Amino acid sequence: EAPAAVVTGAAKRIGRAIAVKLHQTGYRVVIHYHNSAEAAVSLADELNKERSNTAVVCQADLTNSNVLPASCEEIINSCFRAFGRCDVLVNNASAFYPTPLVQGKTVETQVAELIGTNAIAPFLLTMSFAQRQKSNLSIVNLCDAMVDQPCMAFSLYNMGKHALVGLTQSAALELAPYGIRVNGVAPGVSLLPVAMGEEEKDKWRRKVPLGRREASAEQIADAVIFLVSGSAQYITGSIIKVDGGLSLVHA
Amino acid sequence: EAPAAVVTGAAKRIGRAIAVKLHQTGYRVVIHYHNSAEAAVSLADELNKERSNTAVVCQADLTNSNVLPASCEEIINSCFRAFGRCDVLVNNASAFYPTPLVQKTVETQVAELIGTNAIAPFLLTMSFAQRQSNLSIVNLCDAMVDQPCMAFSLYNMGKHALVGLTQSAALELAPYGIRVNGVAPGVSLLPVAMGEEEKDKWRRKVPLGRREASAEQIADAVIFLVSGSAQYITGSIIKVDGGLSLVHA
Amino acid sequence: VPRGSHMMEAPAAVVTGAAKRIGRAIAVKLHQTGYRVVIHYHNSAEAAVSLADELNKERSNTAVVCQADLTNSNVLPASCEEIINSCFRAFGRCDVLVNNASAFYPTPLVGKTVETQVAELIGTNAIAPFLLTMSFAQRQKSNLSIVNLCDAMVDQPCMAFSLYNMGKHALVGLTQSAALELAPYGIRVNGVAPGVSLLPVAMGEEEKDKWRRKVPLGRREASAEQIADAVIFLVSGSAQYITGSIIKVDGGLSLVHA
Amino acid sequence: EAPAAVVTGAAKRIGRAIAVKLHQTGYRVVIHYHNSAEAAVSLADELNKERSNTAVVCQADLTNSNVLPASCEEIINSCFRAFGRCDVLVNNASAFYPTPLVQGKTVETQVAELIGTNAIAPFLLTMSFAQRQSNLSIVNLCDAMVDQPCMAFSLYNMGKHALVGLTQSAALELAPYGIRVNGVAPGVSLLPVAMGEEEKDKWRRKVPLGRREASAEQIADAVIFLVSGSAQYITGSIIKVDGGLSLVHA
Ligand SMILES: NC(=O)C1=CN([C@@H]2O[C@H](COP(=O)(O)OP(=O)(O)OC[C@H]3O[C@@H](n4cnc5c(N)ncnc54)[C@H](OP(=O)(O)O)[C@@H]3O)[C@@H](O)[C@H]2O)C=CC1
Ligand SMILES: NC(=O)C1=CN([C@@H]2O[C@H](COP(=O)(O)OP(=O)(O)OC[C@H]3O[C@@H](n4cnc5c(N)ncnc54)[C@H](OP(=O)(O)O)[C@@H]3O)[C@@H](O)[C@H]2O)C=CC1
Ligand SMILES: NC(=O)C1=CN([C@@H]2O[C@H](COP(=O)(O)OP(=O)(O)OC[C@H]3O[C@@H](n4cnc5c(N)ncnc54)[C@H](OP(=O)(O)O)[C@@H]3O)[C@@H](O)[C@H]2O)C=CC1
Ligand SMILES: NC(=O)C1=CN([C@@H]2O[C@H](COP(=O)(O)OP(=O)(O)OC[C@H]3O[C@@H](n4cnc5c(N)ncnc54)[C@H](OP(=O)(O)O)[C@@H]3O)[C@@H](O)[C@H]2O)C=CC1
Ligand SMILES: N=C(N)Nc1nc2c(Cl)cc(Cl)cc2[nH]1
Ligand SMILES: N=C(N)Nc1nc2c(Cl)cc(Cl)cc2[nH]1
Ligand SMILES: N=C(N)Nc1nc2c(Cl)cc(Cl)cc2[nH]1
Ligand SMILES: N=C(N)Nc1nc2c(Cl)cc(Cl)cc2[nH]1
Repeated sequence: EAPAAVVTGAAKRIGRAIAVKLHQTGYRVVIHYHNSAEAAVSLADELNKERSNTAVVCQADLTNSNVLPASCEEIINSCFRAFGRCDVLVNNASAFYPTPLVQGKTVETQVAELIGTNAIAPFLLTMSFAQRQKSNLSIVNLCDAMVDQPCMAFSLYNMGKHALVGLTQSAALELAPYGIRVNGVAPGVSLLPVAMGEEEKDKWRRKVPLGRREASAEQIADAVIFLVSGSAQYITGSIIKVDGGLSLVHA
Repeated sequence: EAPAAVVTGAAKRIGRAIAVKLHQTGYRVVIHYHNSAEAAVSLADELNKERSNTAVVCQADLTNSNVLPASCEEIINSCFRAFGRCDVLVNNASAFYPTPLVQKTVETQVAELIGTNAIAPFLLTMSFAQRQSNLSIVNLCDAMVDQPCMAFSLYNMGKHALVGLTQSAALELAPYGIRVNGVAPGVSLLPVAMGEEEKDKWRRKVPLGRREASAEQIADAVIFLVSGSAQYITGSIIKVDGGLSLVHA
Repeated sequence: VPRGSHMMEAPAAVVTGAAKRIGRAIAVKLHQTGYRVVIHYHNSAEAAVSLADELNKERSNTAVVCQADLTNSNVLPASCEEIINSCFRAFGRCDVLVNNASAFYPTPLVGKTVETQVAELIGTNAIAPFLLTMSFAQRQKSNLSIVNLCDAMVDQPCMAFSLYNMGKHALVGLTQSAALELAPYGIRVNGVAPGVSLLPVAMGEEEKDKWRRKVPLGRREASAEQIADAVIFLVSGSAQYITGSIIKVDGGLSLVHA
Repeated sequence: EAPAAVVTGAAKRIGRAIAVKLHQTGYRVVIHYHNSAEAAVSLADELNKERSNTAVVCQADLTNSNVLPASCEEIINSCFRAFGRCDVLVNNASAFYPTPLVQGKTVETQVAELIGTNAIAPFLLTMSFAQRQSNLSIVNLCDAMVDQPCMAFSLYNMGKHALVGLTQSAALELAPYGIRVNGVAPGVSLLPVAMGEEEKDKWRRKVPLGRREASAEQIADAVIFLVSGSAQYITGSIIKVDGGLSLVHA
């Protein structure tokens, strides 16, 4: 019978690409979403049309709060309720916006969203995933190849992504005895923000050595699929950059 | 007039040594503390005896919460209230304990470890910057975060976040002339609760002298980074670890 | 290129140090994937010829051997050009270069002269990869890539292995520099960094176990095939946006403190 | 009596600033040079005018060859010959020029010069320094930008990455002997002599902290810290002195 995966923030963009590629590889999938209900259900419908009873949706806010542990436990529970097992967790959901140090969401909200989605929710999901297995089990964290050459005024986002690197390493060490591998995929520029104009998109594209273009969502998903596959059975604690050389380019 | 520094978690151990060395170099100091009231006041007394009106205390919990931004603003404000300026911030305060992935409530663990090690440094950095010469921030990092202790996920997340803050803030505050750097101890003062046998197991791992760093040795690197000898240094993290991070399993 | 290269039908790869162990496993997996291969070797002539024979028995004239010493010297550039040349001679193209050959032995700071130590360790681990990379790039006449065999433990090195560690760090530098410079030609350059994989056959099991016990994921060394799996990924169509990346394949070893 | 230091490539630029600051701190100095004989002697004269018998020059080519071990042993010997001790080694000398992968110096020469000066000579000097053995330490001049390299500088980058490996390996191995090994990694400091004003300004404008290059003295200040009593627990560390340059994305 088929293994099952949870993908967070899977309604659109890179998370959808990961969900689709896992499903095409033979996984049953939980499509987690927050606000994108119509898109999430649309995706689940397409996947169920291909193979009945292979996709469910699960709504949760991954903002930090005193109930975030319960929400994370519930996402994992939803995989077990639907499919009776949970083999793979992909921590994809992410808030991304500037938080200038020097001078509209309050700073409290900023911290809760950016640190919650990028770091604390992955940690709590990792706890819940592990405790339900306390076979090819693994976790893949969506990192960021540019966190050592950060965008100006993105402190909280960068803190969150650096914390995610720390989680990837700490959890790899601690979960290795349970046979759970923990790895990361670090895009450079992939799908550009919906709000961004084409001229600004091209500015980013022209910086990439390998082809002067952003990664497709499928290219990111290809790295995730490698890491969950049997071809990566000895790999844990690794972060694979998928950035077209962007992080090698000086100012 | 004498420049002023805020040191978090400065009542004891490494934070105390930093406060003392900054004071000896000529700074007026805010000694932040959480629970160690007696030690904080005794330190302020000791420093004030050397030079009148050069040390104060400020109590605050740096656990993450919706009131933490206000608390951090008040820590910076305490420096301005006492000394009229704030030239240096040292983010030293830190919770440190294991948080196993397979298990205080988890939300308390998150609040304490990510609050003290990352979120409070960010909020303090924001408050410090909003006010603003030789201005700089020094973050107390950890040389061993890429080879972490088993079951310290939250602590390690907080310290990695602190590296990210050091880099992002260095970039963003450079236009204002505020340098932002880190000092990364390996093993320095070992936990008060740790038996000597276990302490010795750690000491034996250190290539340079088979001993932990004194608090003074960590403070020496902080002093360098705040000094005129480090005027072009920003976004750097200086390991002070006796080669410990070089030693394989 | 002499007629009968079948250059239109299949890609070709050079694997250095490919007679045994990890290099052999890489050559075998590339061959199994559909590549023709050059098996480079230095002293392991019987093993290299035997391997190429077995591959040719599977699919005729899909493997050749090329002997070269990769020690640094004033003839090393010519030796490296000849290795790349041998791929073009045999197969009419060279799509992949795997820099696997490596000398590995202690060189304490406090029988071989120091100059031999430098020549062997820096030659095999760094200079020969550089010269092979140059020859590979210049000869380009499409999924082209280079994979460099790095070392996951180069930031926590074995005691008294300074020259080896210097060589492996230089190889990281080459991976990054070549990724940037060759990207406009569509050549990707990546690395695979084992931790502990196949240990010396001669090493006592009791010593092997000292290393195995350090590995979080399964308390075992990687197989050569597990290392080769990462090389296969990097050369594949599933890695077409990946350049300048080094994939650790170490079972968590590099995460373990002293 | 005064400790002694060897500074490689000390006749000009950053190595000169390092030698001066060491001398000002009370060290006797060996000013190594290769081509810059007049400058080396000029510096030695200035330092000896300040304190008699505290500075000597030593000529050596640090290009890789089968006699490079002997040359490095001789540089260390020169310090013992002059001063009777050698407490500090600063590996500063460095070749720096492009070596494109795709097409008057042969590739053999390019390898020998770039890998020799930046990596192999530091290793051999480290070996000789250790073998010939207060507060002993080695400082390696690294490069803050080696993970975001200039186009077509592969051999230089290989050399500087090897130098990081040496710094780490030698710190581990020499720690039981009380020898610390550290590095200082400039970003942009003194710009190339050949570079015109427009190009120099292009590079200056990239640096977040002050939109200027490091002075040689700023680089020297970090070397001084690393050899000082204020760094006695520091080994295997590389201090970036780059004004934030390495933090700036494309
Ligand atoms: N795109 C790129 O170029 C790059 C991406 N990455 C990383 O790759 C991953 C995927 O990137 P991308 O597809 O662009 O991501 P998006 O910005 O599209 O975000 C993915 C999803 O995150 C979910 N999310 C946001 N906030 C919350 C919240 N508070 N609670 C729960 N879910 C939330 C949203 O779900 P919903 O819509 O249902 O509300 C959103 O659709 C992210 O981790 C990202 O940081 C890294 C570098 C570059
Ligand atoms: N000691 C070592 O070997 C190492 C230390 N470091 C780093 O160096 C720094 C100093 O280390 P060390 O002196 O051992 O630190 P301690 O563990 O002694 O903690 C320093 C102070 O942090 C304060 N603190 C703890 N929790 C809170 C909280 N919730 N709110 C506010 N303040 C709080 C405490 O103040 P109070 O007592 O007043 O309650 C405590 O005295 C830390 O950042 C640490 O992570 C890094 C690696 C190794
Ligand atoms: N095995 C492990 O645990 C680890 C391996 N690695 C790396 O992975 C790669 C493969 O490892 P492994 O299979 O153990 O390597 P080996 O030690 O088996 O060496 C591979 C081959 O290198 C060739 N070689 C050595 N010296 C020279 C020379 N002077 N000129 C030409 N070729 C030479 C030899 O060819 P011949 O026999 O024909 O003379 C040898 O078979 C290496 O790059 C290694 O550093 C990294 C970390 C750990
Ligand atoms: N300047 C900068 O912006 C940066 C410098 N650095 C590093 O800092 C250090 C100092 O930089 P800088 O002052 O610019 O260095 P230079 O480029 O000025 O070189 C210093 C000295 O190296 C010596 N040298 C060169 N080739 C050889 C050789 N074959 N044998 C012996 N000595 C040789 C020369 O001695 P002579 O003149 O006597 O022949 C030269 O004066 C170097 O390691 C450099 O890589 C790193 C990043 C940036
Ligand atoms: N959640 C996200 N959209 N994260 C994210 N999106 C990113 C983009 Cl469009 C570019 C870079 Cl350089 C980093 C990015 N991180
Ligand atoms: N707040 C603290 N005491 N932090 C801290 N303390 C530490 C100790 Cl005694 C050892 C290591 Cl390796 C890391 C440490 N981090
Ligand atoms: N050429 C080699 N055999 N390289 C090599 N072999 C290695 C082994 Cl057997 C263990 C570790 Cl830690 C590193 C190694 N590097
Ligand atoms: N020997 C040298 N001059 N080395 C050297 N010089 C350098 C300069 Cl003027 C800039 C950068 Cl980014 C790196 C450099 N490395």
